[PDB]
Amino acid sequence: SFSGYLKLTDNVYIKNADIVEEAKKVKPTVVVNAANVYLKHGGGVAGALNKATNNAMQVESDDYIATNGPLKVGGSCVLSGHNLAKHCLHVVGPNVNKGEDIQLLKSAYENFNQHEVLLAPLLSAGIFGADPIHSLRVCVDTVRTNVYLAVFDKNLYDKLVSSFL
Ligand SMILES: CC(C)NCc1ccc(N(C)C)cc1
Repeated sequence: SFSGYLKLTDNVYIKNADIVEEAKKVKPTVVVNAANVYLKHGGGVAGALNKATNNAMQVESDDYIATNGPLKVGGSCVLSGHNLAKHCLHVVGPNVNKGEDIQLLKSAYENFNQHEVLLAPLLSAGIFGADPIHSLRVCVDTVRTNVYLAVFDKNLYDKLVSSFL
């Protein structure tokens, strides 16, 4: 199962790891993607997860959008996990670089509560522009299920652990 994680709370764990490498190793039931409303997996975590699936995640996502239309900011959908996981939970955190409301970050993390255990990135962090320290705080105060957070950047991982209240 999950190894090498630091326990932050009763249900939140954290590790300095590449979420693609972590997914290929653990083969979790659920891997969370840092999705946008269009499921266009171009960059950041989404671009990396999609590249690992040889673009199969993008082909499946385009069919999902053609049928259902875009997701809401704060919303999610469950699609295949391809070669990375049983399922991928595509969760849309607000992208503050696109002017999306940061208050929707709690709604985005609420989607994790529908799954007993997840491998996930910090929502709205990285290219989504939010403060990752704030994202971790919203995560621990919102998610009640078991979440294993993979933080790619070592320097950010160290800052997140050393500043965790
Ligand atoms: C039971 C859990 C640890 N693994 C579920 C599971 C997830 C993904 C895959 N593959 C082959 C991508 C296989 C199995």
